[PDB]
Amino acid sequence: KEILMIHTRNMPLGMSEEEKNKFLEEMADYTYGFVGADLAALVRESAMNALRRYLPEIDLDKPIPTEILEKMVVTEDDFKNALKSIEPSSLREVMVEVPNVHWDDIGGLEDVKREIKETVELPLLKPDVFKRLGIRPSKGFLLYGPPGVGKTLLAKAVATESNANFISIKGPEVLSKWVGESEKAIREIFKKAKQVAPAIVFLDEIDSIAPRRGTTSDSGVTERIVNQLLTSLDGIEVMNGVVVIGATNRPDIMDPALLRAGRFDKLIYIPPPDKEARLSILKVHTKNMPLAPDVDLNDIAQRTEGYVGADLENLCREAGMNAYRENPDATSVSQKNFLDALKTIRPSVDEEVIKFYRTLSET
Amino acid sequence: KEILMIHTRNMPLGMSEEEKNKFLEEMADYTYGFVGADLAALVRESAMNALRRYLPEIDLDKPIPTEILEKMVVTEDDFKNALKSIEPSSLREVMVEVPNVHWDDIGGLEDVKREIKETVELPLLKPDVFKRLGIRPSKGFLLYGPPGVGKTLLAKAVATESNANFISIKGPEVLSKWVGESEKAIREIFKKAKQVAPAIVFLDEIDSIAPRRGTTSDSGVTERIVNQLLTSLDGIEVMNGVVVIGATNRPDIMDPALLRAGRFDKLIYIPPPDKEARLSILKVHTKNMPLAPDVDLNDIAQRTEGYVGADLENLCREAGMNAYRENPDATSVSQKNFLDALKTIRPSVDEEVIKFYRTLSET
Repeated sequence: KEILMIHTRNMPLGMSEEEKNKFLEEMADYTYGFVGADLAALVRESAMNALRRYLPEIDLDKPIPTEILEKMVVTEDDFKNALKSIEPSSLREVMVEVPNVHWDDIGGLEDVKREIKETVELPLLKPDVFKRLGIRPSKGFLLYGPPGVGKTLLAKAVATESNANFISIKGPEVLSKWVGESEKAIREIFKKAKQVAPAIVFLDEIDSIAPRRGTTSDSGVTERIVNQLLTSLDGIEVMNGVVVIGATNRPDIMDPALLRAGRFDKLIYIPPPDKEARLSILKVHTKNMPLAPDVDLNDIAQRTEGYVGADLENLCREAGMNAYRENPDATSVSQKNFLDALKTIRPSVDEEVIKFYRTLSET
Repeated sequence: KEILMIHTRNMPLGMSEEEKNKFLEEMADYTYGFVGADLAALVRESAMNALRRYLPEIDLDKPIPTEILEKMVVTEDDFKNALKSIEPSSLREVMVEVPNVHWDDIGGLEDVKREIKETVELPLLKPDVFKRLGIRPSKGFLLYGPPGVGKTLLAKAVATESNANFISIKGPEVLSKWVGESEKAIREIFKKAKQVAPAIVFLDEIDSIAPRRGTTSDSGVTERIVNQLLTSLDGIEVMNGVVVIGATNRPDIMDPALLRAGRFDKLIYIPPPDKEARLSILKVHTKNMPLAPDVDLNDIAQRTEGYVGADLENLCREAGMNAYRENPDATSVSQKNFLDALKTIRPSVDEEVIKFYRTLSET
C-alpha cells in the first residue's frame, strides 16, 4: 500500500478524498506473487490496461491532443484486470500472516479454549518470570478430535491474540515442497519465524505426512520430516517467544517417538460441540447474513444432535444456499430450508472414532 | 519414591505439615507405571494447577512482590486435579513387577510350600552334592490348581525366602504379543532372569491363549512360545543354579515334552483350601482393617466350606462397609456382619475343574 501509493503519486486519481474500491489496501489483499517493483509493472499493466482501451479507439499518431490527457482516467476495473493478470515470482513458500480470528470469532467451547490462555498467551508475555517462579511450561500441545470443526481456526484465534504473525504448516504444504527436497527449507521456515520472532509455528494435520508414503526410504522407516521435526525441536525452546502448536486427526499412526513427551507434551482433545455450542457457533454465522426468524434457533437445535462443528459450519453454510433473500428467486430463512439441509448434511455416523478418543483420553 | 523426592526437595511437600500423607509413597500409589519423565510432567502440570489459582486471581505483570510468594503454598488439590487431568493418557509399554510376599505376608497350604521348598530351596542351596549322588530332584516345576487365590503369592514367599530373584509374566502381556507374532519380547524378560541367575522365573499362563479355551486346546498342545520354553529349559547350563517355573490355570493343555525330565520334573497340585487354612486366611485379611474382639474367629470359619482365599477376603471388606463407618464404640466390625454376609455368597471352586486336575496328578 505504501509502495502502490508511490504509483498513485504517479497518478492524479486522488486518494483519501476518493475512498473507493481503488483504495490500495483492498487491492493489496489479492497479490502475493510480487514485491515493490512488480507493483510498478502492475500499475504499468493497469496503466497499460487503460492505453489499450483508450489509445486504439482514438487511433493516435505523432499529434497527441490535450483533451485525451484530460478526459482520460484510470478506473478501478483495469486494476482488477491487472490483478487477475498474474506473473507470480516471489519465493515458493508459506509466509507470515496476521488473521482477524479471536475469541470473538470462535464460538467453540470455553472450557478447552480457556486452556489456550495459560497454554500460549501467558508463556508469551512472561518467559522471564517463570524463571523467577521457577517454572518452565511445555514446548507445545497436540490437538485431536473430529475432523474439521475449526480446529485449524482455533490456532488462528490465538494467533491474533498473541499479537504475532502466523504461519500454518499443513500436510499438503510439506508434500509439494517435499518433491523438491525442500524439507530443509520447511525447517528454514522455523528459523525464519525465529528471525521474525515473536511468531507462531503451527503444525497442522501432521498425521497427513506419512499416510501417502507408507514405509518407504524416507530417512529409513522413520521420515526425514520427522528427522526435520526432531531437529526443529533442537533449535526452539520454552524460552523463545515462538510457540509450537500440534493439530492432528490421528495422533498415533506415524511414529509416536516424535509424539513422545518432551517433543509434543500436552495432549489436548477437541470434543464435538453440543446443543448450546451448536447454537452459539450457529448464532455467529447467521448474524452476518440477513435473518428472518421464522426458525426457532432452539428448535433447529432440537433436530440437531451428534453434528460436529464441521457439519454445523457447513450446515450454517449449506442451508444458506437453499435459502434465497435479496434476489428474485427469494425464499426466506425457514425450518424448511434447515429441514431440507438436515437430509443434505451428513450426521456423525461413526461413534468408533469418537470412542477411540474418549477411551484413550480417559485412561 | 526417589524420583518424586528429587522434585520434592525444590518444593515443600517432603515433610507432612498438611492433612494428607505427604511421604511420597501415598502419591506413588495412583502413579503406578510411570517413569521419571512422566512424573516431571505430573509435578510440572501441578505447578500449572498451582499457577492457575494464584497468578490469575492476583494477575501481576511486571512486578514481583514478596506476598505472591508468601501467598503461594503447594496443596494436594493440585496433584488431585493433575491426576484427574490428562496426566493419565496412554498405557505406554509393558513392565515387570517386584516382589514382597514372605511367609508373614501370605498363608495357604503347608503341603505345597514344603513341596516347593524341596524343588526350589534344595537345588539352589545344595546343587553340588546332588550332582555326585545321582540325585536330581528337579530342574523346574509346574504350578496348577484352583485359580483366583493368587498362587503367585506362594511362589513369591518361597522366592523371597530363598533370596532368589522372582519374575512374573502377566497373562495380558502374553495375550497381546502372541497375536503380533512377537515371541522375542517374551524371551527378553526370561533372558533377563537367565543372565542375572541364580533366579526363580515364575510364568503366569505363558500359554494364556490356550487357558482361554478352558478345558481343552482346540489346536495342538504346542505353540510357538513353548517351543522356545522347551529349548530354553534344556538350554540352561550348570554354570548357575537355575529353576524355571511354568504356571497355568489349566494343566491339561501342556505339551507332553514340558512334563518330562530337564523341563518340568515336578508337578505341583494345590488341593482345595484346608478347613484350618481358611481360618488363618480369614484372620490375616480381617486384622488389616478395623477390627474388635466382638466376634469368634472359629465360628465364622465353620460356616465356610469350599471358600478360597478370594472368597475369604471379600467377607472382610464387605463386613466393615456394612458395619459402623465411624463410631466411638469398641466394636467396629461385628459377628452379625460376618455371619449374614455368608448367606449371600457361594463357593468359588467348582466340581468339574477339580476332576480334570486329579486325573493328571495321578497320571
